[PDB]
Amino acid sequence: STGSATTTPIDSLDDAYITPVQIGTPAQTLNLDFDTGSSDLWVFSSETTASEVDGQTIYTPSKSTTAKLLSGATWSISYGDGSSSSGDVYTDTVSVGGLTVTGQAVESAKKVSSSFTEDSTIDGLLGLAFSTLNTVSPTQQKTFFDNAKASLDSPVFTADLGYHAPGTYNFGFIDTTAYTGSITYTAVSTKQGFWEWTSTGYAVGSGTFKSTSIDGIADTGTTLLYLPATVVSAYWAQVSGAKSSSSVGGYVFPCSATLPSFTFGVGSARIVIPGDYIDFGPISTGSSSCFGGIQSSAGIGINIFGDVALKAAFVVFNGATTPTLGFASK
Ligand SMILES: NCc1ccc(C(F)(F)F)cc1
Ligand SMILES: NCc1ccc(C(F)(F)F)cc1
Repeated sequence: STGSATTTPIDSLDDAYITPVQIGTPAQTLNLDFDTGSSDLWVFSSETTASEVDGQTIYTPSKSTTAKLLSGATWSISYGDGSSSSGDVYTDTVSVGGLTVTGQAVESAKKVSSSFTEDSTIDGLLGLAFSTLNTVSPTQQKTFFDNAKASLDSPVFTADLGYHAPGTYNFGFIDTTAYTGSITYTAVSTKQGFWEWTSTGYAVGSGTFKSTSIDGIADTGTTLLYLPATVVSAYWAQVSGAKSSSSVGGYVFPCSATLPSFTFGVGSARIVIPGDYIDFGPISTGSSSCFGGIQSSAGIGINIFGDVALKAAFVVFNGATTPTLGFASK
């Protein structure tokens, strides 16, 4: 079997991407943020603290004939940006673009942090990292991808994120019409539960390619590109007026500047991020200082190939027994 669903940016900056997901019987359609950096499927629900819901669509397990409370199970998660949420667990039928999984753990949020409440367009998250990161206690639960793996034609899913445009998540097959050239596959380490790979280097604009190993994670749930300080300083040194701002919390640049592209290495292949992808607009309404899409990972502890990098490529998440990551130009 296979599945295919359209993913849509939530705003004009591509801050996140939402994908419609059917939960329950009859179907309750929620727009979820597909997050390859986490492994919990959690949703706003009828159980969420009422003051913490502001425009989201909520899952109502009491109206689903297939919903079963997972007795005694709780969950609590904290994301690298300080966001958090917690609640209890149900099992229910979950379908993505025609691909159906019965008995999927659907984690009902009782408490959500402020950043989720203020994001009215995101009804929840669908984690696509490895199941070892799932926070359900005392019985860890599998991800949607892990539960569907056996019935998929091929144990893969692909991410084709659009630049200011809709994109596609595909489960079970590689669309050979969606990319140009060949797919370059690179080895993945699962030791931390992430889609963790090693980039072979980088280049700034038309500059010389620097062969150097950059260890990082493919994370659709992270907006920006987070790279080591040496690399990020080398990029922003090529933008006139660019500087690191402690008050803003990152590199900013004059909104009138033109940004160079950024190239990162996948094996012997190259993925080029257009400079326009690195522009995230004014730091405040009316400001002439603009926020950069490439930031330092020094404070994070891990390099993150977020949406800024991934939307420049066709990306294959190969969940075979030896998992691999595939990158193609598009
Ligand atoms: N997109 C989920 C996510 C968020 C943060 C991190 C961090 F900060 F731990 F790297 C990993 C994954
Ligand atoms: N990396 C996972 C993640 C995704 C979105 C959000 C937001 F935007 F809702 F705050 C937080 C954390």
